[PDB]
Order: sequence, then C-alpha cells, then structure tokens
Amino acid sequence: NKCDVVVVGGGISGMAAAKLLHDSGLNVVVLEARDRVGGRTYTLRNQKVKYVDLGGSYVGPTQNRILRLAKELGLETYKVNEVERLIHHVKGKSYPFRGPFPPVWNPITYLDHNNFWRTMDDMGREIPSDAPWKAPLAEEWDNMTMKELLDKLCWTESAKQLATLFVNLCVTAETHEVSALWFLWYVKQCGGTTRIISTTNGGQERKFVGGSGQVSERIMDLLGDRVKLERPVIYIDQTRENVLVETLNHEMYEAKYVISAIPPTLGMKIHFNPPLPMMRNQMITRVPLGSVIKCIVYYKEPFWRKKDYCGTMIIDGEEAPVAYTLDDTKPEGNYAAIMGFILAHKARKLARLTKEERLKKLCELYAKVLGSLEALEPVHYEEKNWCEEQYSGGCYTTYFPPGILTQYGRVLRQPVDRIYFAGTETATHWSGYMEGAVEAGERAAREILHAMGKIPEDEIWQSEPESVDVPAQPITTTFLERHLPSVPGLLRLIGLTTI
Amino acid sequence: NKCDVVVVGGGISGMAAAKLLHDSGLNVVVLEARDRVGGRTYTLRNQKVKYVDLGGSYVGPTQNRILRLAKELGLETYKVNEVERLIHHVKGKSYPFRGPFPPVWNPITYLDHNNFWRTMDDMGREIPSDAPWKAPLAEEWDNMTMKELLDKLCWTESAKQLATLFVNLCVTAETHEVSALWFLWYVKQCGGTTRIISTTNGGQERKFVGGSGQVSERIMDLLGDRVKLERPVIYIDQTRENVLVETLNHEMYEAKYVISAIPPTLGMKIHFNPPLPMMRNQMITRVPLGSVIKCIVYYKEPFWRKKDYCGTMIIDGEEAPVAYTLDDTKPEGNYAAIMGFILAHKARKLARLTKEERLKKLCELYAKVLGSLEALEPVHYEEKNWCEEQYSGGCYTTYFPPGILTQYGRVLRQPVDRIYFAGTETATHWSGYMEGAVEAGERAAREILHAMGKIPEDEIWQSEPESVDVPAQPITTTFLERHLPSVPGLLRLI
Ligand SMILES: *[C]C1=C([C])[C]=C2C(=[C]1)N([C][C]([O])[C]([O])[C]([O])[C]OP([O])(=O)OP([O])(=O)O[C][C]1O[C](N3[C]=NC4=C3N=[C]N=C4[N])[C]([O])[C]1[O])C1=NC(=O)[N]C(=O)C1=N2C#C[C][N][C]1[C][C]C2=[C][C]=C([O])[C]=C12
Ligand SMILES: *[C]C1=C([C])[C]=C2C(=[C]1)N([C][C]([O])[C]([O])[C]([O])[C]OP([O])(=O)OP([O])(=O)O[C][C]1O[C](N3[C]=NC4=C3N=[C]N=C4[N])[C]([O])[C]1[O])C1=NC(=O)[N]C(=O)C1=N2C#C[C][N][C]1[C][C]C2=[C][C]=C([O])[C]=C12
Repeated sequence: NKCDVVVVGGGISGMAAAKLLHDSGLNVVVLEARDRVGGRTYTLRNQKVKYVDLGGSYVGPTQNRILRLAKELGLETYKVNEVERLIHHVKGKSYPFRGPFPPVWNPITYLDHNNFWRTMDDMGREIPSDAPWKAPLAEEWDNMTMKELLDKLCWTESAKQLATLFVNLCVTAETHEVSALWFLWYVKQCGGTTRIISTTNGGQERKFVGGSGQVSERIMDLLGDRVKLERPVIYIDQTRENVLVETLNHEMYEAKYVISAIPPTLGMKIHFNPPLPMMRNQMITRVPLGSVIKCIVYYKEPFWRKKDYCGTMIIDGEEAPVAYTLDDTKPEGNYAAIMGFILAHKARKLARLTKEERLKKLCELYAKVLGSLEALEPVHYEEKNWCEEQYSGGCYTTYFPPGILTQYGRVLRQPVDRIYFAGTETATHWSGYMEGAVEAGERAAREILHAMGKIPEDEIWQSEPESVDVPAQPITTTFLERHLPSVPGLLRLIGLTTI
Repeated sequence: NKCDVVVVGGGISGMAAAKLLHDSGLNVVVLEARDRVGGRTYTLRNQKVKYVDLGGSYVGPTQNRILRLAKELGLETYKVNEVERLIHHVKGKSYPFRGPFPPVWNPITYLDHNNFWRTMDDMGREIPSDAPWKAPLAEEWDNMTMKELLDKLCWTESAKQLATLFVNLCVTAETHEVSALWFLWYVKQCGGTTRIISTTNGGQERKFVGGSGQVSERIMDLLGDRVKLERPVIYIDQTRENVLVETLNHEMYEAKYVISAIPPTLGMKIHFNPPLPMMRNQMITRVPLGSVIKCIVYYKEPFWRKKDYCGTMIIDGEEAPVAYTLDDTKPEGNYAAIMGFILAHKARKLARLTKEERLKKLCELYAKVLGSLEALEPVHYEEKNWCEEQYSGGCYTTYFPPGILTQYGRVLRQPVDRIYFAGTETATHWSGYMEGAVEAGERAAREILHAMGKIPEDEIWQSEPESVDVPAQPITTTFLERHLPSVPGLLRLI
C-alpha cells in the first residue's frame, strides 16, 4: 500500500535503484509485471545445461558498476574462451585469425577498412555522451541512416559488408533502420569501436559464474516481500498529494516518488493522469527495440578447440542464419556449447520455423564454417526469441530511427513531476547493457534522494572506481592506422602528383 | 456486461463498425477512452466561431464512403473557397497563381518540377494499394527515406524545397523520418499527386456544414447507451470461451469478438492475454503518428478576397511557422478565417510558445504573404496541438520509418484470434483520412459477420457507388507533361 518510492520494473536497473534507496533507509516497493525478476536478463536452469544466460550475459573492462554490484552480491566472473584462433567466414570460405579485427591483405581494401573504423571513432569524438544532440553536426548526422553513411564512407564492398555486420550485431537492427547520429553515439558511449567489439579487453571478455540472472535474484532476496511479482503497472496518477500507482491485478500503491525502470516505449502500457507532456507522449511511440534470437547449441566436447579455433565466428552473407558466435562452454570445460545470435531481419524471417528446424540450420552452418562433421551432432539446444516478449519489446536495447534523437532525445531522462526515469536506455556509459542499467538505476535513485534534500546536487552523478578483478587496458592505435589515407584521400594524392 | 461485439474506440472507424453491426441485428458496445466521441475529429462550438473543426475536416471527390455515411446521418457539405487566386510565397515574395500547381518559369526548373511529380505517380503505379510490400522494388524503396529519394530525383533546389513542403504537408513528418515506399504508397492510395493536393476536384474540396464531429456524434445518438465514454481499455483476455475486455474504471465486458479501432501504436496501452504474436508485438512499437498544430485565425471580413486572393497560401522556408493555409470562412460568408497547419519539427519547436505568441507570429506572416495590414487585426483565435493527445498520439495519421512497411506491413489488419482491426491506418483507399476510417470500420465489421457465417467471403470487401453530390472529374495530363525529359534525360540527349 503506502511507501516512499515505487519502482516500476524489476530488471537490473529497477533492482539497483531499489537497493540503493533501501540501503539509504527509505521504504521501497518494486512492481514487476512478470512472474520473475531480471527482465532482459534470464538464466535458465536444467539438468542438460546446468545454467545458461538466454538474455544479457557478457561483461568486461570499464563496466565497473555492474562488476561492483555483482561482487557485493557474492558473484564471480570467468573469461570467455579466446585462446585459439577466431574465424572470419566470407564468400563461403573460412579465414582463421588473431586479434579483435579480421585482417585484410589487399592494399586498397586495407585502406578502406582502416578508414571506416577510424572515422567511426573520429565522428564519435564530436558527440557528447550525455547530450548527443549537442554534436556540432547533430542534425546532419541524425537525418541520415547508417546505410547512407556506409554508402558514403566505404569505397569497397568488403568494408561495407563488414560494417553492415557490425551494425546488425551491435544494435540488432538493419543499417537503414537506424540514425547515424544515434549509432555513432552508441559506439562512442561504450568507449569506441575496439572496446565494443573485443572479447579480450572488451565488452565480451567475461560472463558471470551461474548466470547474470543472479544479480536481480539476489537483490530480490535482500528486499524480501518488497518485490511484487505479476504486478503489471497500468495507471499512474499524480494529481494528488501522494502519487497513486495501480496494477493490472487491481492493487493500489501510494508513494512520494516513482522510478520508471522499463524500456522507454513500454511506458505506453501505462495510462497517465495528468497526460504526459507533449514531447514525452510522442517520444515513447518513436523508440523501438531491436530483434534477436539467442541460440545455444550443445555438444559432447568443445571439438573446435582441437582444430585451434576458439569458437568465435564472424559469418558474412545473407544465407547464414547466425552472423556471430562465441564459445559458451562452462569455465570447467564441460557443457560444451556454441552461442550464436540470429539478428534483425533474420530473427523475423527464421521465427517462422520450428525449434528443430532452426537447430538443423545452425548445425549445418557451423559444420561448414568450422569444417567439422562433429557440428552435425548436437546433444542439446536452447533458444530465446526476444521479439515475442510483451514486457521487453525486443533486445538488446532501444534504437533511434532517423530524426528522433535530435528532436526527442532531451526528453529521455527528464523527470515528469514526481516520476524519475531509469533503465539502461537512459545511461551515458554502456547504455544498452547491464552496466548502463546499474548507472541509470542508481542515478535515478539519487535524483530522488536530492529531491528529498538528503544529498547535495553534485552527488546525483557519481564516478565509479575501477574494478581490481577486471582491469582495463587502454585502447591504442599504430602510426600507420592513424595516418594512412582513405581511398578518396589516396586518389586526391594521385590527382596532385599527375598535375 | 455481455454482448456480441466490443468495439474499442469511438472515432469514425469504430462508430462506422458499430453502426453496421447494430444495423445487422447484433448487440454492440463501444468503449471510448475520452469524455467524447470523434477521436482525431473534434468540432468546437462557441459564440465567436459558431463551430470549427480542430481535427479532420476536409472531404472530396472519390471519398464516397464518408460522403454516403454523412448523408445518411443528415449532414451536408459546402465547397472550400477557391474562386480567387492562390499564392506561392518563395524567398520572401508572393506569386499569385491559378490551378492546383504553383507555376515555374525557369526552363530547367520546369523540367525538374515536372519530372518530380510525374515520377512520384510512375513509382506509385507499381505499388499495390492492398499490399505495398508486393511492389517489385519494395525492399529497395522501403530501405531509403523520402529525403534520399528527393536528393536523387531533384536536380534543382526549387523542386527539392517544394517536394519537401509536399511531404511535410501530406504526412506531418520530415522527409528523413519516413520510408519512400510508404510515402509513395500513401500518395498512390489517395489517387495520386493531383488528387491529393487539389482543392477543386481533390481531397480539400469540401467541409461538412456544422463540423465533421457530427459524424461520430450522430452515430452515438443512434446507438444510445451502447457507447460508454471514459472507458479506456486496459486489458483483453482471449483464453476463454468468450473474450473479456477490461477498462480503467474497473468494468468488465464479455463478447464473441472485438474490433480494435484505435491507431496501431495505441494498442500498446492494452495488456494482452495471451501475449500478441511476435510480429504484432513489435509492429506496434514501430509506427508513430505525425506532429501538427491546427490554427485558425478569425477576422472581421475575408479581406483577402478583395485583393483577388482565395486564402490559399503555399509558404516556403524555415522561418514561416505555417507552410500552408486555406480559407476557413463559413459558407454564409461570415466568421471570416484563415486555417493554417504548423507542421512536423515546427510543431515541436513552436509548442514552447504561448497561444498569444503563436497568434502574433501567424498574423505577421499572413500580413507579409497577403500584403495586407488587415491580417494584423485578428478578432479571435483557436488552435489544437495534436501531439499532446494521449489517446491519439499525433495527427493526421501513422507514418512508417524506413524498413518497417516491408517487414511488418502484412501484420496491420491480420486478425489476432477473435480481435479484428479497423482504424484508418488499415484502409486501402484514403488511408489516413476520414474516408479510410469508414472503409476500415465497415470492412472489420464484415469480417466478423463472415466469421459468424452471416455473409459469404466475397462480401467482406465492398465497392462504393459514386456520390451524386460530389462527382469526381478524371485526372488528366498533357502531352508535354508526359513526354518532356528530366534534367538528366536532357543531358543524355545533349
Ligand atoms: C535480450 C538480450 C540479449 C538476447 C542479449 C544481450 C542483452 C539483452 N543485453 C542487454 C541487457 O540485457 C539489458 O541492457 C539490461 O538487462 C536492461 O536492464 P533494465 O534497464 O533494467 O531493463 P529490463 O531488463 O528490460 O527490465 C525492465 C523490467 O520491467 C518490467 N516491466 C515492463 N513493463 C512493466 C514492467 N513492470 C511493471 N509494470 C509494467 N508495465 C519487465 O518485466 C522487466 O522485468 C546485454 N547486456 C549486457 O550487458 N551484456 C550482454 O551480453 C547483453 N546481451 C547482448 C550482448 C551482445 N553482444 C554482441 C557480441 C559481439 C558484439 C560486438 C559489439 C556489440 O555492440 C555487441 C556485441
Ligand atoms: C488530427 C488531424 C488534423 C489536425 C487534421 C486532419 C486530420 C487529423 N485527418 C485525419 C482524420 O481525422 C483521421 O484519419 C480519422 O479521424 C481517424 O479515425 P479513426 O480511424 O476512427 O481513429 P481515431 O479518430 O483516432 O479514433 C480512435 C478512438 O479510439 C479512442 N481510444 C484510443 N485508445 C483507447 C481508445 N478507446 C478505448 N480504449 C483505449 N485504450 C480514442 O480516444 C479515439 O476516440 C484528416 N482526415 C480527413 O479526412 N480530412 C482532413 O482534413 C484531415 N485533416 C487533415 C487534412 C490535411 N490536409 C492537407 C491540406 C493540403 C494537403 C495536401 C495533401 C495532403 O495529403 C494533405 C493536405
């Protein structure tokens, strides 16, 4: 019934917010729509897999908030396997390699690939993490899709194809679906291209022992009966002295403040009194989530390792159901498995098939890429299509179509009277990730603490000490990477010498 | 409590559906979120204006369903004033003209303008009205914005600017916000460029005497206590023998079938059991509505007529708050007024001002364009910002960003178990308009009649006889319009 703060949503963001407020001495209630906590994280447990993350899973260096929260809750990490060679599969052929980036030998194609990644980061440096709409060329960049940007930037099909794969994998959307400004912001706010794509020293370095679902579960344990499951919020009324929050199962909650810790568009599932301000009213209809099926195929042994493959495959081409895989074997070396993502339009297309049909397609692809008949002998399979989730809307996160970020971006975390906004989408560092969920939840909680006069303004945004367990190596470039010309740059140099 | 069909939404589409079902002998209930019917139509009445449409207003030739429904309800139309000259205001100067298209005098610019409009219609001919995703180049066209298309097509800035205005005015969205495939479909399904932009012989020919709100109001009169106001639907349960529909004020309704007659994205305001199928679940997060403020400035007399101007202004440029106006004077010649639309990003930008500040900006603009100090002396002002509406989401209609129509378009009117889908967004002719609302409402109603075994399959989609009161003249082109080369075409000949 009556409390200090109602938190809507029991994903990592809502749970982090509720924990901070509870630890500060406030009476909190978490209203969660599902019969479980965790949201876009979900750890399945059964005999065949022990445990498997079907949602968010990976953590890495510079993600210090999720690492600190998880450590406090008694969790540990382990390293994703990257000992052996990675594979880039292009035009029906596999090319083994080492390092974060697939190597290119052709001098022209090399210049083009080098320029693409460099330019992504160059453009990123002009975009403020906390206010992308303030970039000098914000409007110009926001009014084009990533498809248009790639068409302008990439002078080789090889670079364009890899860049396209990169976009699909990063944001589970097509290049023509997303704003260039928003995408460039997204990469920059994760620390740039190298940091976002890397396993070793990047976002995919580690997983939690026992699954990421334990983060939300263990906070629920701490909060006890304060977390209310199967309580979808339907109505928020701010016309009176205290805020009134109503659920689908007819219960009413009274609070001084509310934290909305749900994906921005899912705010549409709530009826507001008074109506939302114009800008937010329209913003929440303009911000979809991406499309992905996460698929895990289990084998008797991690047979790829014997061929000096780590299990990482970057797979180009329309025919391939999965464009990217990682070894998902347990740290102990058992429950051998390959994790793959079916991305964007392919998630839409292949959802039509049965689970068994998708398993067959994946195994046949992996057999081709790994050059191994053993890939045709799976022992188990698990998958989750996030497009079907009423209380997620998709995965991994919210994307912005052309024109939206400059027009509506300012609104994302602007309080509406006594409602404050959390959720990973409102983060300024690793927005879209579990790390961003923690940042946003704790920041929203502190906004309320400030509103109550409990903390000063300069304490709303708090820095995070670097993890001792997961140290971050700096991102470096070589002299040649910095100064080699683009393709048009080389042609301009040719045009001058000839004159 | 218990009925045959629950209709969610009491706009024109929901009302048309409910009327058809009621007239067929079925027990219907309409659940409407607001304290009024009409939705994206709203007629305000007061002493100063008599009546004014603040939402949808215009009807015209080929819109035979809305015309027939309105006639049956006892309504009449009158013609929007287009007797005198139209004005095109470009680079700070007014150029009076006659006919639907503003003239172009520079020869290269003429070729470019001619080619733009022609190409829009050429492309439209390859897009099926009932299945735009089946266009031969559907994917190619859906994967680019209208901005990209205009950049490719328009070899002059003059043509590009006018084309941009056209897009903003048609769909209350920026060229970079919308799919080219969807926009080309939208124009084609209204009958093409000439039909959509024209007052005389086009979509803006007429208004209803007394306001368009009377359509929904008079159907509410016919249905009596069957329309429930201030009943926002929050929950639909299809797990049992009968469908259960719950409202925010705690009431429960039981029906054999449901019609959803709300904008597609507003389906998000309803919690579903079982959950929606994947494709619809995601579709309804990908389909926003446009942004517009409709503004009506009142004057003592229709003074523009004395200068041989009809009141139509096409106003280019970023500085102008309003890009397009029409004379909104009553058929009797009193309550003189100019109607203008503040479109897309300008609706967002200028919403920050006060009502009085917007009035001043409009009056100063109209004084400039009409070249008349009389424009600085308004007697009254009314406006409505549709962006602020929880139960509309915007106006005039839903737009599709790049990539959405091909991936999710098939889902729009696909039934979900016992839920059928109406709303103007699901129409195949004048989708986006009051006409489309009637088409979709009646079609959804007939889908249910077929499901009940009351009518055969071939009766779900029904043709409409042409209005005797509002006859349609055919759209024609000249030999030169058809065969004159584009700018690149002329360069190839050189
Ligand atoms: C799904 C997914 C997947 C599949 C994957 C992934 C992911 C996902 N991610 C993301 C995460 O998960 C996120 O971010 C988080 O989780 C979020 O959180 P938040 O904010 O909290 O949210 P959520 O969860 O959603 O929650 C919410 C809640 O609420 C609720 N509700 C609703 N509604 C309502 C409610 N309640 C009451 N009422 C109402 N009305 C719900 O239910 C919930 O619960 C991730 N992340 C991380 O970190 N990591 C990872 O891993 C992940 N994942 C992914 C990844 C990928 N990666 C890849 C590989 C390679 C690469 C490269 C580059 C890039 O960029 C990427 C990549
Ligand atoms: C807003 C607007 C404006 C400002 C203007 C205009 C318009 C609009 N339009 C459109 C119309 O209005 C529409 O289409 C209709 O109305 C629609 O109908 P429907 O489908 O039925 O829908 P609605 O209304 O929305 O209804 C719905 C209902 O539902 C309800 N709900 C929600 N949610 C819910 C509910 N309930 C229960 N529960 C829940 N949950 C609500 O409340 C409602 O009631 C139009 N149209 C026509 O036809 N006409 C006109 O005029 C119009 N307008 C406009 C126009 C413009 N024009 C321009 C000038 C020049 C030009 C050229 C070209 C083009 O294209 C255009 C133009």
